[PDB]
Amino acid sequence: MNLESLLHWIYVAGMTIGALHFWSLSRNPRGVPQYEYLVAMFIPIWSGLAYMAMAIDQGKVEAAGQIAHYARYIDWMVTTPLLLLSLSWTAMQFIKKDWTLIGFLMSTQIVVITSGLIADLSERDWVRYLWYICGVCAFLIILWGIWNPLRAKTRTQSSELANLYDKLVTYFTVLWIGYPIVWIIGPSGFGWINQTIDTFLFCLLPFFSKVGFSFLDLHGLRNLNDSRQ
Ligand SMILES: *C/C=C(C)/C=C/C=C(C)/C=C/C1=C(C)CCCC1(C)C
Repeated sequence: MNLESLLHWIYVAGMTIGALHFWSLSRNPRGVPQYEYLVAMFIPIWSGLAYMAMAIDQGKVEAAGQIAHYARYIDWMVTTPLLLLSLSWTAMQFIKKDWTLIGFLMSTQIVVITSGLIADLSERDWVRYLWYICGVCAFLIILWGIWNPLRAKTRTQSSELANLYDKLVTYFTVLWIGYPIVWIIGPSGFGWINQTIDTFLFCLLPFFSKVGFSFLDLHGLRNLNDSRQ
């Protein structure tokens, strides 16, 4: 384990091998249609190149005598918005519609994260704290909105996938607990954190989220067969 100024670099590295492994699995998914595998190329690849930029010093710019984390939000979009969607996509067996219920939900998280970018691209302070609460609020409403209904779509699809799924959304919910909690106290960290040390607490954290949830998504759908004896 290293502890120097090369996090953003080593980050894109691990992400490169990740999205690659999936390419080898394209031979056949078994449990997740093509559109899902594509989801990987979508986020796993995009996220990768993103970090590589943070290393070259091309992402954050000085705006209003301050430091804005623009590159941090955009990457957090395709990464975060498609992170939660990836969990559901991986579970999804087949498709033949759009559905209004789920359709509305997906639009909820989409708007929340959007607020994030603005939070950094704000114009005043009073609006910063105001917007910050705008996201967290709609967030807790989303998670509770997915387990609350529980339409027959899932209850009929496969009880097995419905069970393991519950444990999934739970683990992912913890990932947020990691960021939404450090965000509140201290400046985007634990407290009295600098600009460098700050990006560190994170680099270690989305790196631990993508890697973990990765093996979790696949493990959930199918880990091992232990029925016949
Ligand atoms: C792998 C990358 C991850 C897990 C990124 C996660 C980002 C978040 C959980 C952001 C959460 C936010 C709020 C809860 C309030 C609004 C501002 C955000 C978007 C930073």
